[PDB]
Amino acid sequence: TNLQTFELPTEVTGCAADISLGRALIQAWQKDGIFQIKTDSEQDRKTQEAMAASKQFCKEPLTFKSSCVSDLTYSGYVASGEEVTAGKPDFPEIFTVCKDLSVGDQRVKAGWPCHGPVPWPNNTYQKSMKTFMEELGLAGERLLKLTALGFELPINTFTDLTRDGWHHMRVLRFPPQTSTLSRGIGAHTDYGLLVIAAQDDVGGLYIRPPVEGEKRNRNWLPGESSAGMFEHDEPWTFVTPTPGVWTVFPGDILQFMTGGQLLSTPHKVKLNTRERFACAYFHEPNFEASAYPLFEPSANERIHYGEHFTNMFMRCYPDRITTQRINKENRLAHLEDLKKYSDTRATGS
Ligand SMILES: NC(=[NH2+])NCCC[C@H](N)C(=O)O
Ligand SMILES: O=C(O)CCCC(=O)C(=O)O
Ligand SMILES: [Mn+2]
Repeated sequence: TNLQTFELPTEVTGCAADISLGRALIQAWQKDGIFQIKTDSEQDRKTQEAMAASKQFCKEPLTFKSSCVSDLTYSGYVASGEEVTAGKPDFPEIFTVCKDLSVGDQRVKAGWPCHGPVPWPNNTYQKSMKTFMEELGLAGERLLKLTALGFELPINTFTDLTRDGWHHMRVLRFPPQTSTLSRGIGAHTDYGLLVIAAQDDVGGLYIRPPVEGEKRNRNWLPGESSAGMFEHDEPWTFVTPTPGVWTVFPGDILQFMTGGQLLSTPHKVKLNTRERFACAYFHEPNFEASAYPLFEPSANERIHYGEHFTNMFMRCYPDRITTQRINKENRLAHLEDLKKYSDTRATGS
């Protein structure tokens, strides 16, 4: 239950030490489902400033917080009890930060689902979150180069999918437990390549390590949602709050691309006796990228990442104005169109 902690090099070049580190990261994910990375003073400072901005925002009146929403992007506020996981409400309040695109961006003009501007509460919160996410992204890129090297793949295998990647962050406050219900967030897996997470001192995150012989749902398939799976079955590892680290675990895309050599780590949050702040960062493919099986070149299966993101956020927030506008304007049909008639040059000739 004692997690490994690694210091990452600032730049990953493919030298023997980098390859060795990648092997160790893979082995830690395969054993524990998670590891820690040590933060330097700037990484820590930016983490703490984000947490502080989160605490200040959550003290604002509910009507103000609820105004920070968009019918174009899922960025913005989620009230306690608003998100659904496995048919049951989750109880953190959240501020989601997706790619911040104004109505001047061609993708927004074209009505691409989920594309639009973050409804920032104020410009100091904006600066704190953007600074933090730029640091988190540098770490995500290092981790992806290391992971490629550990699997004996070209160093750019995963970073070639994350140019202009759909990176996003959930800035969370869990209330203290006030009723008989201890569920903070139900068991689930996240959707992209990596999850990098930070937490305060309170405690409440649990993760499920790989279990020999245990079948894992492929959450990218509509018939194999991972939400709720294993909720009440051991083993669950408590992620002990530890100063000076971020945690890292794989998301759905890494499970798919590695054919299950890595598993998207199931995790859940239990409410504690005090309110708890955390941030979860998602290092994702480009919205237009298609993930593919790395070890089965003849396999026809693919995951269109933006389609997976969109499907997931629609199931998280079935009644949100963003979802209503996707349904009203049939923006899922435009997602089918953009697969073949996009102008961004993110994919294709
Ligand atoms: N947007 C998220 N990453 N939410 C994480 C919780 C699980 C999510 N409600 C789901 O049903 O898949
Ligand atoms: O609470 C934490 O430690 C962060 C992880 C919570 C989570 O699963 C998510 O937001 O996707
Ligand atoms: Mn999660």
